[PDB]
Amino acid sequence: EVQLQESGGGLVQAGGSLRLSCAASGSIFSGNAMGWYRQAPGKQREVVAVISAGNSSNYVDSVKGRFTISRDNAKNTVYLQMNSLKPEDTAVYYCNVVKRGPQWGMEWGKGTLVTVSS
Repeated sequence: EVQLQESGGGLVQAGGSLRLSCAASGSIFSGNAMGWYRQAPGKQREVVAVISAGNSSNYVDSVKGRFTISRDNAKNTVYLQMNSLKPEDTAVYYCNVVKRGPQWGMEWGKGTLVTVSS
């Protein structure tokens, strides 16, 4: 029982663009920082971008200038606009609430798959 669902992944060539979306229960989303994470095979999910309920955003250096995170508070939905995609962006992407402390032990949705062809 998770309260999140991601969509919008696809296969694209390098230089392409995608827009991911995640709809979440208001009880997870409302008033709370939300983030996009990505996972490649064998590895932990790594946070990519985060957005506060007051629209403050954070990004890992390697996606700055390329990705944009946003939220629609009336639909409890978070978005990740992914431009200038690179093979190093190939991963399963997940959204979740961004809690204090380490992220271990949360329940996750199914993710959405993004492949950027070599």
